[PDB]
Amino acid sequence: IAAHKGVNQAPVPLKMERVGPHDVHIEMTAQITDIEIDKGKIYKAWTFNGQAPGPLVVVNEGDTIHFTLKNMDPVVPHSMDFHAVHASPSKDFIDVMPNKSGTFTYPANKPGVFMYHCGTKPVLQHIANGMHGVIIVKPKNGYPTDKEVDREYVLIQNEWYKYNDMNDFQNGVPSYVVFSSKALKPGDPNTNGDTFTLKEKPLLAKVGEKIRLYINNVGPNEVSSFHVVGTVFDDVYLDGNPNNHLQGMQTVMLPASGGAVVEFTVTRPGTYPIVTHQFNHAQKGAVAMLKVTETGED
Amino acid sequence: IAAHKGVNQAPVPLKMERVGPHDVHIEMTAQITDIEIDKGKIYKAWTFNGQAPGPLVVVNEGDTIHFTLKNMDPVVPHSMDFHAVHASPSKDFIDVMPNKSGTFTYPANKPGVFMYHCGTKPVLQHIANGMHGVIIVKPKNGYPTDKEVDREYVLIQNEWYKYNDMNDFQNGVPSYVVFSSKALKPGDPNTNGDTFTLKEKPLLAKVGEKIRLYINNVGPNEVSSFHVVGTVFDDVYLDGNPNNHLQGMQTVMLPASGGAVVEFTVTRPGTYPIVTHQFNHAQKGAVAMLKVTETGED
Amino acid sequence: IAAHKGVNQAPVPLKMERVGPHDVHIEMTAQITDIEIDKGKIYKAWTFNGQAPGPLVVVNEGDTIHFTLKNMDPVVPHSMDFHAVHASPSKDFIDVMPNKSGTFTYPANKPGVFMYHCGTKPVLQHIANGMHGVIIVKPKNGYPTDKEVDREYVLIQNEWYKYNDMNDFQNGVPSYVVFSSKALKPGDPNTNGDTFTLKEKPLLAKVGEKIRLYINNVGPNEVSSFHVVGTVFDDVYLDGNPNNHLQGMQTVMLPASGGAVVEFTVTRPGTYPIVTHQFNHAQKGAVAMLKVTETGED
Ligand SMILES: [Cl-]
Ligand SMILES: [Cl-]
Ligand SMILES: [Cl-]
Ligand SMILES: [Cu+2]
Ligand SMILES: [Cu+2]
Ligand SMILES: [Cu+2]
Ligand SMILES: [Cu+2]
Ligand SMILES: [Cu+2]
Ligand SMILES: [Cu+2]
Ligand SMILES: [Cu+2]
Ligand SMILES: [Cu+2]
Ligand SMILES: [Cu+2]
Ligand code: NA
Ligand code: NA
Ligand code: NA
Repeated sequence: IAAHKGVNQAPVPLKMERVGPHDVHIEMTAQITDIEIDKGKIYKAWTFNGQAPGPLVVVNEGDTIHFTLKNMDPVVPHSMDFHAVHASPSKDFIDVMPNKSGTFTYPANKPGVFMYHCGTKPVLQHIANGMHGVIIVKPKNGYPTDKEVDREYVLIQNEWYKYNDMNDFQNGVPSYVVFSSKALKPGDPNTNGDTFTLKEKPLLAKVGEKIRLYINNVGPNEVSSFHVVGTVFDDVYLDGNPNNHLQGMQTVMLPASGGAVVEFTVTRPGTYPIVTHQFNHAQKGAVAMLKVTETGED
Repeated sequence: IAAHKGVNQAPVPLKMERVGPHDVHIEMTAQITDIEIDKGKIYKAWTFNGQAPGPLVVVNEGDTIHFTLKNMDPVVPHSMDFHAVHASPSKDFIDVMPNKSGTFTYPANKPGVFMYHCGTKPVLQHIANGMHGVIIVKPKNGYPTDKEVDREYVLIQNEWYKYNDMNDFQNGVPSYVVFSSKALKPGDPNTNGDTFTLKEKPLLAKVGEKIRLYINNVGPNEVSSFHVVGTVFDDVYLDGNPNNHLQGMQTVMLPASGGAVVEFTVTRPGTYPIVTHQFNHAQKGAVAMLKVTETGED
Repeated sequence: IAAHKGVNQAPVPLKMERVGPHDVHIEMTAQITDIEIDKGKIYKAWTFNGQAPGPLVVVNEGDTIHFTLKNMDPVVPHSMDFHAVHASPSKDFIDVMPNKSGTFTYPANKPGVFMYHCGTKPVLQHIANGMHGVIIVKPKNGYPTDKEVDREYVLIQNEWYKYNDMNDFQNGVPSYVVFSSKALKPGDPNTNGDTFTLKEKPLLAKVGEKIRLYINNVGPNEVSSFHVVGTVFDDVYLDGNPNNHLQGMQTVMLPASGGAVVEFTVTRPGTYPIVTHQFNHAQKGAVAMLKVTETGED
């Protein structure tokens, strides 16, 4: 895209503020930002806020979201589709033109770990170029295992293809499959979908802890066989809905856009790989690391 | 196949009649019928009854099916395998030769949304060429959410490959991935697996309704990440068995041949896309539309 | 690998012995062994014990495994990762050098049907070349349907690619997808992942029996749509954990490394194919047979 040549829009922080007991404002951007998805490999991503996947959104069950998208892309329209919400797609997930903003309001009625993504046609193109992310909706009544959890992180799986190549997006294997982690609490890492950061800077935990991961496989195209090496998931809540409760799973199958809350115990010090067990994808980047120490700091 | 050149056997209605409180007769054909799977693209499909996927079959839990296949294909044997039934495959799912009929009897003991398909070797060839469909077995005791459902439809996902090309069937990506809808009640649409009909003639619903979809991904080869844009599944019954009850799923993973009953509420007027969230497949056709109006008519 | 030319190390029996009420010794090898994966097609597999998938391991919930790997590979290190266990991957799943042994101890706290595999980088290479298998951990309190089961077998699905070809492993479709069966009781077959043995020597059962299969799809790369033709799964326990209990499934989606206990009734004499319903994979080998006779012997 000629108007994207040389464009690298600096990341912009997500803006969120609660405006009522059940109402939250969220403002994101759509912007074009260079991301190093593998060493030496820059992808001029189509993004929300200069991150791919985009910034984490967390709201409470029953919050209505008053969402503004500021489209900084000089030429391509963009939009926002939150899987969390009940909305009219043709009214509420509509395009915002370059250099314009749009505001849309819709409720997040359901707890869980939801994909969000750009909804502009061709949706595959917008997702594959980077416009994906997660919104977590916290259950009003929690999860039954909340009191057992010592630490928690968010992980997202996505693929990267040949740059803005619709044929490859439709018909080709992913060039990279990657994890990223998005911060829930101050000091948590906040990374983009790349093949290396969560290997070189593992997530941290302490021996004996029960870890919760909020996970989503945003695709665009692949399913995920999510597995933590050296442990078993004590409890899994499919899509993060507390009712969808499995126990003792070695691996959690996630459809494209599928989410889960998974919990597991790390019993010994060491480094625990986190993979999709579709090992072609793991080999192409989709291995993160959890470093478990006696203290929980590196 | 030389004997299929120029062959386009007009669709024949499914014939079904109840012959006892727990016994039903079904007669289908196997026939060769041109189907427009994408605009300008005719596939000379191997079909049941001139539809691909084939006609919907609905029976009650505990019905024994006395099934007749009339093979109108001039040269290729065909057969029928219902995933609903308990049967001896080597006695009851056997081939019916060209211009012959065969009758087989077997019980549908289990509620759900089952694939049916031709079972003639190579099965991949018979399925990929179009010989797939759904049989719904209605649970004797219903689903616990039956009283909440306002409207219901059947959707089927399938792929199309290069024409009768076993190498492509085995080793190639699908050229198209498509939805079709099969009528449950008079006035429901009844369509074939194509890239456009359910976009141009969306399924219809009314604002505020809870919609049930009986869905099956017949493949032949892909899994499906089934998602309705703008809503969340309130309730999901995997394979349509009432016991396999999930709640609040954004997306339902369906194996190849996998079924589900999914229910969701449409809260606002508009058009709601229905996708597999494996967006390569969506881009290659697998987007249907649900048009939600204040009245429920177009 | 030059040092593997001409190498065909004869299979070595798994060695296991109970050493305490909750402690078991297991000794395996890593070895290079020619396996006929399709007729006329020898794969010089990287294996545990000269089998691919490797030998079945069965332990009880709560057993600690004192595992020794004797690496007979003349040049490549190998390791063992049991999905059943809680272990430090970087201490307990570490490499054993050629002509050395290593012993590692870890508990199997969780019931189910777990993948095991070599964990040596690149893991994809070690798995794809054959270093995969299943460990079953028997639940202390059984499964609620135990008393209904008449007969049981273990089946494993795996893929085979072009020989030791990392590009193909990462980016190519599988050349073969196969089932094997591993013996639970004397007289059960014990086979390797190939396209033909379980067609030519079907598993055996008797009319009217309820069959349990312990299944795992070890991949490396594909998911599995596991289906038995002519029946429906009465009960399914995902990953073999008794809590993850589905009923009346036609087909069970297994992620890569995913396991299940599935149970079904065979009501009539005949031969019942067992497939992954991703029919490209079935066509490329992944069809096993269950021969059901009035007596249960051939
Ligand atoms: Cl692993
Ligand atoms: Cl979508
Ligand atoms: Cl089948
Ligand atoms: Cu507001
Ligand atoms: Cu966009
Ligand atoms: Cu593993
Ligand atoms: Cu009759
Ligand atoms: Cu046929
Ligand atoms: Cu979506
Ligand atoms: Cu010992
Ligand atoms: Cu190895
Ligand atoms: Cu089938
Ligand atoms: Na591992
Ligand atoms: Na969408
Ligand atoms: Na079949």
